[PDB]
Amino acid sequence: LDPGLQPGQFSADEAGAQLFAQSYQSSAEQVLFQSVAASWAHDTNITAENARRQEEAALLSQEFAEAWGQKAKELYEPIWQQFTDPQLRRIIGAVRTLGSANLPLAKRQQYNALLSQMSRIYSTAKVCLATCWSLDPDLTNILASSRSYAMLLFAWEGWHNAAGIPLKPLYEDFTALSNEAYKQDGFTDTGAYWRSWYNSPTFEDDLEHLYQQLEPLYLNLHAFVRRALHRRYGDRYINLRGPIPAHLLGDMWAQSWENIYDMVVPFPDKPNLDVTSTMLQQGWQATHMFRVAEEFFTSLELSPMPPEFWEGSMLEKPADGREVVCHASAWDFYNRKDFRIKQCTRVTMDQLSTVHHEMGHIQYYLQYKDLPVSLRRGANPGFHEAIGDVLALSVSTPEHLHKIGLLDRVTNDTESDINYLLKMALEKIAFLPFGYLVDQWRWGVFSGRTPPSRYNFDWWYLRTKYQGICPPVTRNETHFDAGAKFHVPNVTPYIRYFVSFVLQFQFHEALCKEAGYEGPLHQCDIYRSTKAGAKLRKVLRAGSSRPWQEVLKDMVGLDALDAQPLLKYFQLVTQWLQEQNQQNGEVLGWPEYQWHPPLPDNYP
Ligand SMILES: *[C@@H]1O[C@H](CO[C@@H]2O[C@@H](C)[C@@H](O)[C@@H](O)[C@@H]2O)[C@@H](O[C@@H]2O[C@H](CO)[C@@H](O[C@@H]3O[C@H](CO)[C@@H](O)[C@H](O)[C@@H]3O)[C@H](O)[C@H]2NC(C)=O)[C@H](O)[C@H]1NC(C)=O
Ligand SMILES: C[C@H](N[C@H](C(=O)O)[C@@H]1CCCN1C(=O)[C@@H](N)Cc1ccccc1)C(=O)N1CCC[C@H]1C(=O)O
Ligand SMILES: *[C@@H]1O[C@H](CO)[C@@H](O)[C@H](O)[C@H]1NC(C)=O
Ligand SMILES: *[C@@H]1O[C@H](CO)[C@@H](O)[C@H](O)[C@H]1NC(C)=O
Ligand SMILES: [Cl-]
Ligand SMILES: [Zn+2]
Repeated sequence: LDPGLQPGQFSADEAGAQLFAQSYQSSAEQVLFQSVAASWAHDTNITAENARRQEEAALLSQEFAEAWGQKAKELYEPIWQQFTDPQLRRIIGAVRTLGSANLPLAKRQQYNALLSQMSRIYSTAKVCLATCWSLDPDLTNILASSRSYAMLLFAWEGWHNAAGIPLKPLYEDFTALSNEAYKQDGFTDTGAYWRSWYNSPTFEDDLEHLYQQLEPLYLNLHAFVRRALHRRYGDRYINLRGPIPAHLLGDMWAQSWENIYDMVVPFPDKPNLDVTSTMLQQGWQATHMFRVAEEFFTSLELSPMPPEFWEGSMLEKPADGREVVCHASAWDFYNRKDFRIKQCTRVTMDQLSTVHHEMGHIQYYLQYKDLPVSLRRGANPGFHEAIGDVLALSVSTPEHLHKIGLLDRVTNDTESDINYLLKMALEKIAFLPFGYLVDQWRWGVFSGRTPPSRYNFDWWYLRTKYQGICPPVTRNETHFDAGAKFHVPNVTPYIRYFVSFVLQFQFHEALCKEAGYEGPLHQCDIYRSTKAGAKLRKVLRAGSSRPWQEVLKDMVGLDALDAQPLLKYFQLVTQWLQEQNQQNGEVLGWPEYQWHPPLPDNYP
């Protein structure tokens, strides 16, 4: 570690801890920079040479984290927990937490190489027919707009096999090294470490109580969609009393169902709320999408994207054939100057949502950039995930789409509302089970409840239990279907997205009230509300400097996650779906839990 980056001396008491903490933050900033820069260079240009520089940068970060962590342990291990300053308890008590820096060098190298090879496998996997389809855009477009059972099967099976199978051995090794590292910081396993970010001793119980209030909405949406699929694919491929085949829902993970909107839309005579075809008709490109997102943020008197954002970002899949990580992501370089998005943007309405989602992360980074590095975080991870989604709730309203030239006719009647809420439920309610289940899987794996010999059996257990989907071809433990989802090989926690999906409705409700809006919550558009903007800005400017419970309470008036705002937003279509399911004699749920569809006669 460079001499300039190493800790000096400080006194073994609270006032010393203060000086410790201040010089700690001041050095970390340069180490963060080199690390994220090496990641950028690799993720926008996947090469063996870039992966090596990235691994070298991560080793440097670990050496830094070891030297400062050990120092914090030498001075303060027996005394930081009774420190009078709460913030210091934690700008600090993080530092006593070495993570992978607890591993000896050989294992640090092995860990860092695993992350890099897992990322590379996921991002370079292809499905071969021999010309080859990538996840983004090729397989994505197939899952989105093909209606051919056999083609969807080909893409689903191809992807799961290509990404998942080679990841499995690496993932097992990763898991063991991760646990070994976090266990030396006093956690029972890595998932306990991940859960501790919520600083909530009843987190798991609280989540389960949330899920119980939301599950009926999901069950009704599921039965109605299942019937709409049955009408198209027939009695052989759809069981009205069984799980839905996992490839027929418009998305590789069945996690968002908005792409099958045209098959379930109750009132097709009303304005078509999927504006993708109008975006194409009009010549929208990636850069327009980012500009339109940006202008929503400035209408609230939040910050525009800086020059360095426009110069540095990767907003389209490169055409020079270069290999890139296509999964959309938002980047803070920790130098208070460079922030970027890397997205292989496609011109679709759900991509416009993703753009807002990503830009929400940038906005948070811009607002908190002057805080100590350790406090440059969301109040909890779910907060970072909710910012852009909140704005996207206003964006997607018919009234707002009309304002931006994407919906000619505006209607305000109960059928239009059902079509709108149904579309929003396909995006938001369908996701809830998947949001909750992914980290349940990973928590069981890190705790050892799910050994490698049950990785796929426990995955599909949870997939069926919560989502009520089934794999469209037989799977076995050679398959590693969880590794076919980005966040698993990329080692990014998932529960934040479940938290986000609930909290965004609480924020939306608060910002709508602050904007002086007085009609149904699902019609609210906070566009141009500088009062809504100021309230959002107070949250963004806080970073992680105060407990999330108190940031939440200031913003929305309650200090907990609460399903009530989402229920209230959805209440008209909740009641309509229950009435429709009842009139159609649907069975809620999937009591034929063992059913799987047959293979097509000529498969593949
Ligand atoms: C779409 O339409 C709804 C419904 O509008 C109401 O019902 C229709 C059938 C017609 O009778 C309309 O003339 C009628 O307004 C609109 O929602 C309604 O907005 C008004 C004001 O914009 C709300 O009234 C407010 O109520 C608060 C107390 O809650 C009072 O402080 C105020 O005096 C204020 O007038 C009204 O409650 C609200 N109705 C519902 C269903 O909540 C909606 O605004 C309109 N939206 C769009 C996008 O055009
Ligand atoms: C497309 C969206 N992409 C992610 C994302 O932006 O979250 C990317 C990839 C994983 C995290 N991520 C980032 O960019 C992070 N830099 C965000 C962040 C993490 C910690 C602290 C601050 C900021 C996503 O996966 N999503 C979106 C909602 C559903 C979920 C999915 O597609 O599975
Ligand atoms: C990609 O990385 C290599 C080194 O791995 C570098 O020589 C090359 O210029 C990069 N290409 C682009 C277009 O960034
Ligand atoms: C798992 O499934 C594949 C494809 O159907 C098959 O090749 C394999 O032998 C199966 N069994 C095991 C133990 O992998
Ligand atoms: Cl998280
Ligand atoms: Zn995000």
